[PDB]
Amino acid sequence: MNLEKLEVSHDADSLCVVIEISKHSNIKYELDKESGALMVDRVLYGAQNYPANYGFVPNTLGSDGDPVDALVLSDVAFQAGSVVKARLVGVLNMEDESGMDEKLIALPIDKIDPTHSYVKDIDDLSKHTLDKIKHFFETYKDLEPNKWVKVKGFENKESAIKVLEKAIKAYQ
Amino acid sequence: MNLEKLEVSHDADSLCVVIEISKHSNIKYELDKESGALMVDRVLYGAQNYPANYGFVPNTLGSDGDPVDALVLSDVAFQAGSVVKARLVGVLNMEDESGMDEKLIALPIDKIDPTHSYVKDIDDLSKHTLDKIKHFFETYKDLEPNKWVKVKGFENKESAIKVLEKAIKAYQ
Amino acid sequence: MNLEKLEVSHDADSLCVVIEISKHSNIKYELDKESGALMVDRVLYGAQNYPANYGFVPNTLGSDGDPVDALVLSDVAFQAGSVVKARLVGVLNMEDESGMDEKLIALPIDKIDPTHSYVKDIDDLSKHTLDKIKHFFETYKDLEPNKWVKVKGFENKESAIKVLEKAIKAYQ
Amino acid sequence: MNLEKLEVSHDADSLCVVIEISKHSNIKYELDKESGALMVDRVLYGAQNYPANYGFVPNTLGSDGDPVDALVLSDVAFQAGSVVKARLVGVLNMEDESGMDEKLIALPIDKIDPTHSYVKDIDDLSKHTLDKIKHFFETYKDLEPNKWVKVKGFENKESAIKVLEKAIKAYQ
Amino acid sequence: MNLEKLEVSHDADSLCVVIEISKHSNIKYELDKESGALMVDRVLYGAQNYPANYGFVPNTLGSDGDPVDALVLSDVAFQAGSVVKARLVGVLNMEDESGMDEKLIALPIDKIDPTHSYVKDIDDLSKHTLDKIKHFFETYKDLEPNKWVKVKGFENKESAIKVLEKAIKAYQ
Amino acid sequence: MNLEKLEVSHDADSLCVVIEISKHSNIKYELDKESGALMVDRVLYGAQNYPANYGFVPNTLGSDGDPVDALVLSDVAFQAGSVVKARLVGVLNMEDESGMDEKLIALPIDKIDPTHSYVKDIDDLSKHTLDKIKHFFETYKDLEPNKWVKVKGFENKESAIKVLEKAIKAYQ
Repeated sequence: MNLEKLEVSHDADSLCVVIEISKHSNIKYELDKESGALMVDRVLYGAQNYPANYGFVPNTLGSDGDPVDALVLSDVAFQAGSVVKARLVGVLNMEDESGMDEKLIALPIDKIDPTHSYVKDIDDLSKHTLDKIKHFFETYKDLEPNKWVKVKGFENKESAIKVLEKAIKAYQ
Repeated sequence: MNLEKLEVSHDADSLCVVIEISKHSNIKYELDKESGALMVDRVLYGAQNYPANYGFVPNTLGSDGDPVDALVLSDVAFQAGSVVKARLVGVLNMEDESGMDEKLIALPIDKIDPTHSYVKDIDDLSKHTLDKIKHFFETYKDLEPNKWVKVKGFENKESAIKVLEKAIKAYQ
Repeated sequence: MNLEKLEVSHDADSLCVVIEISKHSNIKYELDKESGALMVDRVLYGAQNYPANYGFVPNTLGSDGDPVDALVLSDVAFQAGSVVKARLVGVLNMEDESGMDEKLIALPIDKIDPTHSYVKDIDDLSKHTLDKIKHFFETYKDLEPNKWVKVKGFENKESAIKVLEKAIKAYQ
Repeated sequence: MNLEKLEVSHDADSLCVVIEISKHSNIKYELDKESGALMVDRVLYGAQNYPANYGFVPNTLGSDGDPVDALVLSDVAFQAGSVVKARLVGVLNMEDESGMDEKLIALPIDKIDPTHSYVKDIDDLSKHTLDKIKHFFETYKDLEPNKWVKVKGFENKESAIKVLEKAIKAYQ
Repeated sequence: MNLEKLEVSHDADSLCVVIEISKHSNIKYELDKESGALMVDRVLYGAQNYPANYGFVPNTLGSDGDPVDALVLSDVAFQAGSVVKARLVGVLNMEDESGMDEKLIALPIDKIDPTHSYVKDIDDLSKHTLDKIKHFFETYKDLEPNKWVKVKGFENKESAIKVLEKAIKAYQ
Repeated sequence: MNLEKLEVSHDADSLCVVIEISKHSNIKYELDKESGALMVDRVLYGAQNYPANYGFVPNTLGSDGDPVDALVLSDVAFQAGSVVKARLVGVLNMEDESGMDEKLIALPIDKIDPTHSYVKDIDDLSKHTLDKIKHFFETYKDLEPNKWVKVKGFENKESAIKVLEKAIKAYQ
């Protein structure tokens, strides 16, 4: 694709998110800005698999040299490489070997899939949900040499929203 | 099915193993001796999935009130409920909330699938392989309340063989 | 002594390690660069004692503001303050209240003590050996207020080697 | 020796205690009633060592099928096998894998060693003292398969005294 | 009073329960069968207080030499000494220094107080409720010398019902 | 109220203490500096209640970002929000999830209530008294998720005094 010519939406409730990892995939792909090609970045060393679609937000820069990463919780898996509009429902803050790499939590626009419209904010997520996600991120790199992750916890939409604009200006 | 009328093989290189979990399945089934029906025992609380087919050996009793559990490493997934002939290549010893529940390591008879005939003993497994399996077992129950697991390590076929007979007499 | 005028060896199989804690000692000494004097850093609050000689590598800087710490497994205890040539056989990765402080695993040069020449790499260590050390590190600070330790696990020589050079350049 | 022909003292302030583990020893010996020979019972799996002399009281039966165990806090280590007169200053209650195995807390008769005469009752023990002992018991068997310990806490002399007579009648 | 001339009801849903401790009281009274007078049995050594009315069931004998103890969860406190008709909703099983002393869980007859009619069985109790009660019993005697309590957990009405008849026949 | 215009006394034997929790109350209130209003901070999850009036010392800063907390043992309960002059008789040191939060032990000026004038220092408190308070603090948060407390023990007036000035300069 061509991120350059892609209408980007930065509305908390209409967020343009490029997917890189489809839910349940243990293969971590990674789009390369120039080619626009998916780069197989790494296979999960352990017997695990992403708890939800994972991607990143176009035209944003956060404390990690890369745009702010994001999750789009849903019952389906969006083909790695596809694009989807989501809404910020919260965010999972954590630090790892590089430093602070927060992870915005989100769902697709109801227009796309109203299955979980009711989840208006982070507290609207089952406990189990939050646990599996947290535990995942704090264990999906145990077997990776020279690589760790310390998961702080989740936060509400407002916080996320903040994290958002924060990285947005940090972009240009 | 009817475990009662099933020819059981206890030859280390011809071991009759009833499967209960097909590779990659995050659903832990569990056959009930009387009904002969698969009982959904539990779904992985975490974003994980078995690293290889898991089942148990017929007519054997080990330190856990259940027949000795077993893994049948293979590139394919055997339909939960099916039966397969394997051969002991080792065993992963560990203890959990209940106590000592060793897990035999095995592959299907070459006649069935010669893909990995060359793996004559535990040392013939890729490091990664052993790591993924070990790590799995020592984290697949983190989120389960009142439930832990301490994985000791692996052992050679000989050790396994022992564990086997040990539980075999312990049966009748 | 005078670390400044000490021939340092950074060959994985000829590593110059300054000892600070002799095996079995519950007294954690700590050399001070300027004075070159052993500083009693702290006495084990618990009823324990180091599983092997503990020291550090001269002229190296790791993620802890201090040179990469190291262990020199042997049957004898080297006088705290002495220097010894070891060889990297692995490394124990872990994180604590400060962050990531890996611990190189090593033995003295066979020329010095050929007792355990055969241990060419981490896997050549008795399970028990690895357990006592791991457990030790993950419990030797329970009683210490505002201080914790999360032991990840061990790794092979190669990994260690890497960890080494990594901190070596990080030095100058 | 011959426990049978040994004048036993059951006075709280003149208690006959047979030692089986000298302070700092990581070797847990265990006298056999008939032979009267020290039986090496087990070596500490971890990098620890007893915080004080450990023994048991002759001709007493507690809830563990064995005479009530006891500690004899002192600055020295009494040769495993030796006998010593102590006085009850308290007791450390706890339960483990078998059940309830309380541990009397005591010191030798001042006549023998007046170093700590002032410690008339449990409260007279430094905090650190009590912590190290408690911690010890609740971690000296972590690495032991199928074996745990839950340490409740300590109690005053009166309590201990009770525990004593209780197991004393429970003897004959 | 005169337990002897008191119409006793042993219907699971019309259980005659003599109160000895009113909810929130830290004073444990204890009726004496002959005098029919409340015996102050003991004051809570700790800064606690009963989570609900406590008493016992007339003309019943359980494994403790005393009638089966019982709780009558309600928003009010019944004057120690008074009698009340409850209904078994479950039971909290536990063991202590003496042995097995189960504690029936119950509420008063709706006719008396319909506030919690809807709680038809143990599961109908708020988590918090069950926690505070469990925790209470497993900590209300920490400071009591030579006295402990191991709380197993709760069970459904059916279980309780059983425990009931069990101790009822065990009476005469 | 208005802490700002309140004559504060920092004399060990004339200590100005703002009460926030009246003895026996299970409701932990918490004055807010600006509003001067009692903030209901939290209700005891367990079946407990404070062993004595709890409050804090005005214009003081300790290692917890809050003024140094304090207890005013007395037979009566002072209306949460009221102010009272006490005298340091000791202090209970302890650490929790946050860190070191010592708790000054004190009584009201004899002029106010001479009932316990005789208690000149920590040793003058009944054992029971000290046990119930210690045990309380080390169990009043068991049921609280992500929250623990490690009670070291008590100390004499002198110690307390120290702790006082310490936090006093730490204020301005």
